[PDB]
This record gives sequence, structure tokens and C-alpha cells, in this order.
Amino acid sequence: MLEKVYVALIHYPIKGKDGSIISTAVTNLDVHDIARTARTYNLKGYYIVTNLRAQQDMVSKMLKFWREGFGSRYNPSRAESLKLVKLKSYLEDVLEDIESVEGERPLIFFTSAKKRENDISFEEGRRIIIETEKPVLILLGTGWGLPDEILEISDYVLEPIRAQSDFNHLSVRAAAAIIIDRLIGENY
Amino acid sequence: MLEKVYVALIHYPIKGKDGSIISTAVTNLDVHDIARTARTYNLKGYYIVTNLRAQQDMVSKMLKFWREGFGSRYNPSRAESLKLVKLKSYLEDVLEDIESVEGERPLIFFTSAKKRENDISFEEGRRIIIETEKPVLILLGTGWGLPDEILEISDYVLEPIRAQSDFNHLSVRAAAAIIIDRLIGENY
Ligand SMILES: C[S@@+](CC[C@H](N)C(=O)[O-])C[C@H]1O[C@@H](n2cnc3c(N)ncnc32)[C@H](O)[C@@H]1O
Ligand SMILES: C[S@@+](CC[C@H](N)C(=O)[O-])C[C@H]1O[C@@H](n2cnc3c(N)ncnc32)[C@H](O)[C@@H]1O
Repeated sequence: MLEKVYVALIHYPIKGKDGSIISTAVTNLDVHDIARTARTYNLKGYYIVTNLRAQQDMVSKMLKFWREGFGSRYNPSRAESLKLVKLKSYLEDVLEDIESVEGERPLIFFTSAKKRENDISFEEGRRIIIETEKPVLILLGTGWGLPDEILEISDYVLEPIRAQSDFNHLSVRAAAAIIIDRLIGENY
Repeated sequence: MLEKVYVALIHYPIKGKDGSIISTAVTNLDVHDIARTARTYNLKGYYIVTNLRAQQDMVSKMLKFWREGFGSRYNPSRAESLKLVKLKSYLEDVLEDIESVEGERPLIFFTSAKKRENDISFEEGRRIIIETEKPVLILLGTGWGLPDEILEISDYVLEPIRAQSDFNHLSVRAAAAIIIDRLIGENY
């Protein structure tokens, strides 16, 4: 059900340009942007996943500015949307947290512009979320996309958005928005 | 039809916090982000509308870096998506440009998180785009939203995304993504 859906923005492990594994910087706008989308569709949590202590520090400081500091008193909803945000160092820590919260490890939905074998449609994904009592975790990449090691542990790969177009390389913010709208939509 | 749809990001006239009319800075990521969304869904053009010469200069320089300069040789598709981008000083200049291109002034679709009287659903909007031979222009706001003077000249107001939610204050990048997916979707 729609009150048990999570999203995670992955910064490590991430594919580099030579796809080697890299660890990306967190772009500040990604935190605010995807938090607002998650909040709008009543998702349970938004995880920012990064093993870079400099990034963890920047995100933590930013979070308390907007959640506790001056920022929390001149927005309203920066802070409302940002309450959903949790920082974690690794995907495994995300999985462990959801298991603690939900009593159960989540179904993992891999996302990619690049067509994979054995994927599901968004209609098929919506059906799963409707019919399941399991928590669902939507994974979003940075850099040059989510790596094979994460693909290997994903339960489902959602088909690419606009797979038959001549161009479908969306930002992660635009992709997240569309993915969440297709899966949750105007259902309350 | 889907090969005659435009999007414009409005920075002036825009509602300020006291909603007074203000002129907003163009956030660089908005140019790249919404260009990719427009390109993915095969929209005809993406207008960046700003009457601030400092903003027009920053955007122009950025455009040629990615379209002509070094940027054009180490992406592929930054430059592909950015080809859709046109800078204009005023909404009127956008309308005038589309009239020159299409032989006809466009139908204007106003967008807002805030519920208005006399709006259309996305289903109703999709129908218009399917059945029309007129160009369509989707307007997106910055700051605290599109002002009444722009509302007054809009042919249609699309209903808010997630109007019945307790929170629907999306970023313009996330909103644009969802609006475009709802109107165009997986239609080729
Ligand atoms: C490759 S990353 C980096 C993209 C870009 N450089 C940016 O500024 O965000 C984009 C991420 O968004 C998601 N994404 C982008 N396009 C998508 C599509 N067409 N279908 C499904 N997911 C997509 C995937 O999760 C992907 O890992
Ligand atoms: C008010 S502006 C500024 C929002 C935010 N400060 C940002 O960083 O983008 C957001 C714009 O995105 C569009 N928008 C946002 N939420 C929307 C919604 N729920 N339904 C339709 N359009 C929306 C509107 O065009 C609006 O003018």
C-alpha cells in the first residue's frame, strides 16, 4: 500500500564514466527536490545514501538548518518535506533500517533509462504496490547510473521511462517525479 | 499533435513572497533538467524567459559552452537536449516566436499547485493536445508561482498535480516532468 513506499538516491556504489565504481557528490537540490516529490505522494521515507563523510556532513548541516535552524522559520514546507529525509552510508544500511521499521526487508525496484532483460512495466509495478503488504524501495542512481552489483540484488527492474523514444536521459529529479507519479498517481 | 508542444520557464513577471511582481534568477540546473525532459518527450522547444540581462548572459554563455564549446565534446546529450532551448526576454516574445514558427499563436496552459476555479484535468488537457492542430505552450513558474496577469491571458489552467494531497508543493523540474508525462506519456 501507498503508505509503505520508500525512495533512495544512491551516490555509492555508482557507475563512473568508464563505469568503474565511483562515489558521487550529493547535489544539494536533489535533497530538497526529491523530498518534495516524496512528500507530495505521501511516501514514507527518502534516503540519501553516501559513504563520503564530507557529503554526510554537508547534508546533515543542511538538514538541521532547514529542520531546526533559521531555515525552519522562513520556509514551511522546506522543513515539512525534509522531515522524510534520512542519511545512510550504504544501501545495506537503508535495507537494515526499513527492516527495523517495517519488520521486513523491502522489495527493491531498480530504475534505469537503459533497457534491461526481464523488467516490469509501470502498470505491473503499480499492481505490486497495490497488492503487497511488503515495504517497497525505489532506487535512483547518480553519475552514470546504478551498477550491476545493485542490479543483482534488485527484486524488480522497472522498464525505462520513454524506452521507445530517441532520447530518454532524464535527470534523476525528473525521473523520480515520473516514476512516483506512474506508481502512485492520484490515488489516496 | 505531440510534435507541436512547447514549454516555457517563466522568471518574469513572477510572484514574490509578498506577491508583488519580482524577477527571479535562472537556476542553472533548471535549464539542463527541463531541456532533458522536453527532449525525452519530443517537445518542439523550451523557452527560458527572463528580462534580467545578467541572467540572459549567464544562460547564453552556458548554452554555447555546451552547444559549441568544450562541453559539446564531452557530453552528447547535454548538447542534444540543449538544442531545444531558446532564450527570450518576455512571454510576449515567446508567443511572437511560436506564431512566426507555427503561423499561429499557441494555446496557453497555466500550471499551479494552487487550485483555481475553471481548470481542466490532465485527461482533458491530453484530449486537447490530441485533437488540436494549434501549437500548445505549457507555462511553468518560479519564485512563488505564475502571477494573475499571466493567469488572465492563459487559455487553460491545468488542475494541480496531487490537488487532494496534504502537500503538493513540487519543484518546477518535478512538476514539469509529471505534467509532460501526463500530457504526452508513452505516445509516439
Ligand atoms: C544516470 S543518473 C544521472 C543523470 C543526470 N546526469 C542528472 O543530472 O541527474 C539518472 C538517474 O535517474 C534515473 N533515470 C534517468 N532516466 C530514466 C529513465 N528514462 N527511466 C527510468 N529511470 C531514469 C535512473 O535512476 C538514473 O540512475
Ligand atoms: C512556485 S514555483 C517554485 C517551487 C520551488 N521553490 C522550486 O524550487 O522549484 C513551482 C512551479 O512548478 C509548478 N508546480 C509546482 N507544483 C505543482 C503542482 N502541484 N501542480 C502543477 N504545477 C506545479 C508550477 O508551474 C509552479 O509555478
